[PDB]
Amino acid sequence: ADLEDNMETLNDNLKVIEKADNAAQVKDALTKMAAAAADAWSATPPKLEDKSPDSPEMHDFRHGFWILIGQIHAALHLANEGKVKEAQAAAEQLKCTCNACHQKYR
Amino acid sequence: ADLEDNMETLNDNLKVIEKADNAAQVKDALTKMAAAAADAWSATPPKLEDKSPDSPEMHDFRHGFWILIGQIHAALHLANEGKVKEAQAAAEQLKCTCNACHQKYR
Amino acid sequence: ADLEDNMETLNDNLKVIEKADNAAQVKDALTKMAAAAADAWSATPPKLEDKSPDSPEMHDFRHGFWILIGQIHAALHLANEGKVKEAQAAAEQLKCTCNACHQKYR
Ligand code: HEC
Ligand code: HEC
Ligand code: HEC
Ligand SMILES: [Cl-]
Ligand SMILES: [Cl-]
Ligand SMILES: [Cl-]
Ligand code: NI
Ligand code: NI
Ligand code: NI
Ligand code: NI
Ligand code: NI
Repeated sequence: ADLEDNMETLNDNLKVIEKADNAAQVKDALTKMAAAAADAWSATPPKLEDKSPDSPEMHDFRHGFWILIGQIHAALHLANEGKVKEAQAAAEQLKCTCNACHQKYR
Repeated sequence: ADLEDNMETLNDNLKVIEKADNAAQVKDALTKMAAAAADAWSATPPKLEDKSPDSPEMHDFRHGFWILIGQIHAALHLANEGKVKEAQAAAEQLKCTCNACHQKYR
Repeated sequence: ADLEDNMETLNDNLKVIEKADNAAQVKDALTKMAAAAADAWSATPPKLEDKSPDSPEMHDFRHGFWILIGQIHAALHLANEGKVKEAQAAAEQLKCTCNACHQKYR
């Protein structure tokens, strides 16, 4: 999928996590976020279209998805342990990573 | 172990995963793959032997193992949940990463 | 927290893991290490204070925390399976990563 579609999936499922009651719901949403983030990681964003694929900016963009995916994985571990509110809090804190990448590259 | 020996371990255990019936077998193979990939990550491949250790090519080579290890870890999570066929499908899709690194650096 | 405080947390909890009897104790310590390492990852160490934030040295410093966090996560998986002595051995081997970063940047 393209970058915007993956971002819609990330955005939608963050809201699913916020409204969830139980860990199964949180885990299903995190799994979809993980897939969307993995697919977005291969994108070239509009503001970097000319940069060399070996450029520091493209490498940093990809590192942003590594951070997001790592945090999603941590939230998934919490969900697997049934720590719903802790998983929801980790997902809430993902937003810092979304915003940081957006400030540089969106 | 050297790079070729770790690649043999990766290759052999990918076939173990393909032929497996149950998650214990898949998990044992993925664990061996994770160890081989972690050990290969420190290798300098023949086609990069002269490049500076701080070079973009050596950094990219190592990022290739980060990708592989991340995907192995995801397959391991699926195996831990008893999703044998989903774990086998994730392992099958690892091959895209093996091939991509081979195209650049083997 | 600052870098030194996060390093104290890493150091203290490595000793907790060494003295632990059971996986709950090991897991609690690894969780604190993961949080300290994630927080240290954003630090600029004294010996790199002038370097550009886009510099290879700052990027390599951050990759050192990626390695540490990955190894902590592997030890946590072992602890989750109740493999206390294997988790303790993985944590013992973390020290190679602590030392390698210290040799370059401390
Ligand atoms: C590492 C980079 C990065 C991360 C992390 C990231 N984004 Fe984005 N996001 C972008 C870029 C680049 C765009 C602009 C896409 C475009 O203009 O085509 C974007 C666009 C969007 C959009 C607008 C989509 C549209 O229809 O135009 C939304 C919503 C969004 N992001 C939400 C999120 C959420 C939620 C997260 C995390 C949970 C997130 N983003 C994490 C890079 C990132
Ligand atoms: C990030 C880099 C990278 C990844 C990922 C990677 N390889 Fe390799 N692989 C290499 C390189 C480099 C060589 C060449 C080694 C040499 O010539 O000494 C190689 C060689 C091999 C060989 C030949 C071994 C021999 O005896 O000569 C096999 C088989 C192999 N890889 C299989 C795999 C499989 C299976 C995977 C994933 C499951 C994989 N590789 C992933 C870099 C990689
Ligand atoms: C990727 C880099 C990196 C890793 C990994 C790392 N350290 Fe450090 N560590 C540093 C740096 C840089 C300093 C120096 C901090 C300063 O001088 O302010 C330091 C300082 C320390 C100190 C001295 C703290 C003090 O009070 O002055 C201790 C103890 C320590 N590290 C232990 C550890 C342990 C234990 C680990 C792993 C389990 C570890 N470090 C992993 C970079 C790292
Ligand atoms: Cl795209
Ligand atoms: Cl080698
Ligand atoms: Cl600091
Ligand atoms: Ni896509
Ligand atoms: Ni070796
Ligand atoms: Ni990098
Ligand atoms: Ni801090
Ligand atoms: Ni995990």
